[PDB]
Amino acid sequence: TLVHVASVEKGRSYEDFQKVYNAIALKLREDDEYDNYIGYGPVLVRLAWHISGTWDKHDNTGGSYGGTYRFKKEFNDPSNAGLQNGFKFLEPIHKEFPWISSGDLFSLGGVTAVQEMQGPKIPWRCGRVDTPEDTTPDNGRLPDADKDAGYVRTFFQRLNMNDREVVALMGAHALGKTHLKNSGYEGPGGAANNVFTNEFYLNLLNEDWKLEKNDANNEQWDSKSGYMMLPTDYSLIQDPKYLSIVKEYANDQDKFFKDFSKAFEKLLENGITFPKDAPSPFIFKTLEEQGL
Ligand code: HEM
Ligand SMILES: OCc1ccncc1
Repeated sequence: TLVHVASVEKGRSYEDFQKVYNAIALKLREDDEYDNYIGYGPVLVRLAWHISGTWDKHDNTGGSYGGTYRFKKEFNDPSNAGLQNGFKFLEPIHKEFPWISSGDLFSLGGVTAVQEMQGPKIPWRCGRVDTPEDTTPDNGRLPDADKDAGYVRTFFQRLNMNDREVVALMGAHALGKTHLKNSGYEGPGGAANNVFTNEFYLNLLNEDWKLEKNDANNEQWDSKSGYMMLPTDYSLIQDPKYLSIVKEYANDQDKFFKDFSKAFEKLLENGITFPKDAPSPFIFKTLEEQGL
């Protein structure tokens, strides 16, 4: 039973990681034309989730710790199609700060993106350590989109996530868009797709959804407003337990933000043992808070 102990990059402290945050945030501000003016925020969130979502609680394989997305087996996972854009965005940041581990950089990209998109503060811990190519998880550990609530619940239990955590994490589907060439799905989840809000839940409950087969022959739920939901998204209003939580978050964005922050930190930390004397989690200032 593999143990991965967090080990702080030698000699580095909060201020050093705040500089990496700031470089990511400045580049997010600059590269505003990407994906028809969405910017890189959403793809960075998806990247941080996909490098973490390979985790298996039963044997501690996968997860964010080892930075294994840098190896071709994982980079070329069909489930990761499109994430190469996020990797390429982070390359100049890694060149400026070569001392940071790959797992720390990929996870920090997601935290930075959420915060810079006016989302909640997400506490973040350093100390992921790059592991060798033979520790890369096989493809097939990330979730299918064509499934129902039972599939979603079973899937997320492999990551030690419960119903509230699942529903909170899925709120990230307000961000960005699906792209037919990446995943065989097409369209945004709502209007505000580069500002972090509770729109996903509001749209699930309030839109007029029609089940359609898209140009890749996959089923998705499409609204009159030009929004879409995957079958796994729509399952959150089919399952009674999930539906109750969707209503809670549609009614209270502050609660969503609190629950998302916890769930996303947990996701990004799964598999990692933090020594009892490790630094406390860092809460990075936004560029705005620093006057930058
Ligand atoms: C059942 C679980 C999930 C399924 C089946 C799923 C599936 C998908 C699919 C098919 C796409 C479109 C990819 C593309 O065409 O570019 C997507 C996008 C996205 N996913 Fe999820 N997802 C899941 C959970 C999550 C979680 C837990 C998060 C983060 C907390 C997340 C964040 C995102 C973001 C931000 C996008 C937009 C990316 C972009 O605009 O480039 N997803 N997801
Ligand atoms: O990226 C927007 C989106 C919308 C619905 N499901 C997944 C992703």
